[PDB]
Amino acid sequence: TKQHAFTREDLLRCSRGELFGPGNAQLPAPNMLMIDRIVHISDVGGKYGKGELVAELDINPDLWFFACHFEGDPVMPGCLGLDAMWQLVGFYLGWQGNPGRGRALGSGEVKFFGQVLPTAKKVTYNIHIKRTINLVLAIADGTVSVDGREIYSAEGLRVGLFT
Amino acid sequence: TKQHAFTREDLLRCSRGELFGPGNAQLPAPNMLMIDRIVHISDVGGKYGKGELVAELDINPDLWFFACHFEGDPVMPGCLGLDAMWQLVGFYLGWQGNPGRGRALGSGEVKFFGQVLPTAKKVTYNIHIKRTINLVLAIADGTVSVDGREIYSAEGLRVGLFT
Ligand SMILES: O=C(O)c1ccc(COc2ccc(F)c(Cl)c2)o1
Ligand SMILES: O=C(O)c1ccc(COc2ccc(F)c(Cl)c2)o1
Repeated sequence: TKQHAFTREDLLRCSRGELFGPGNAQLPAPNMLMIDRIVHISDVGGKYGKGELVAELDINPDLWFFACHFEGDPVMPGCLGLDAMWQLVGFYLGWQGNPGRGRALGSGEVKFFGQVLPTAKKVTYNIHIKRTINLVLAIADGTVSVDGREIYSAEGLRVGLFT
Repeated sequence: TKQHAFTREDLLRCSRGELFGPGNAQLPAPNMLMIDRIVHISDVGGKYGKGELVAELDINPDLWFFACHFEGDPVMPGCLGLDAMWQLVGFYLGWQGNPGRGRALGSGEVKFFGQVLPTAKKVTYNIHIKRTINLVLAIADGTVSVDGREIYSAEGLRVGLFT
């Protein structure tokens, strides 16, 4: 609840279990980590007054997923932008000090109506916490934007912690 | 419509653009390809009489995503099992002979209620085509199973081809 932004090094520390400590929420390490920094996190405000995350991923043409997805037609997998939103909701639950390992539990409607090309500069994630329930889980809405343009929406993202 | 099963080599050929030809549907190449084989594909039968895919991914402890997701807590990313279902619906649209590049457009409800651990042997995907629309797109329901046990469901998977 004290720290409201996180550098890449903080997120890498998180991925090693060294931010929330052993048995608690971990981000993936590269190459599954789909966030470079958390610009903002809070447990108040946002769309529902239950908190907000703003996070960023820098794009360059050499990110691994461009070469294989697809050959001659590079586009950041939609599933990985979706996963960034699950990664962030899991981070939020750990950041609130809850114990346990994070799992995505699913979502309501997901829409992909644009793409991240290797010519893009920056992807921004906006997460609005809707509800937490203490079987500890969070429900959230999320958007993915590239260089100012909204391209994905997700309603009812669900993440749980397992102890 | 003639070939009803596909080996890993066929899928790798598909990823290089060499199965449906240039500008048509491509699977991802490794390490984004989340299918080893298509056991069955048809444009008739399934839950809605509009066709079915059955596909498999062999699991071993050395698959790349176990090491980074998460460190000390290996589990196949749910987002990649979801992506296998988008990959298969895209394959179906190309297999029917439609032109254009594949994009996931989203889904209705996704649920993850189990996990793929590095001790699992085989993941099976079952896709039921619900509807196609000719702006060419397919709508489908999907399940992910590990060693006989259903663990994920997705309703209203959507994939489109872009010409
Ligand atoms: O991994 C994918 O399939 C993926 C990433 C992003 C998308 C969506 O692609 C597009 C791309 C352009 C469009 F206009 C629309 Cl309606 C969707 O699909
Ligand atoms: O990438 C993930 O977060 C991921 C993959 C699979 C899952 C779901 O994990 C579980 C694992 C055990 C359970 F009992 C439930 Cl209801 C969900 O989450």
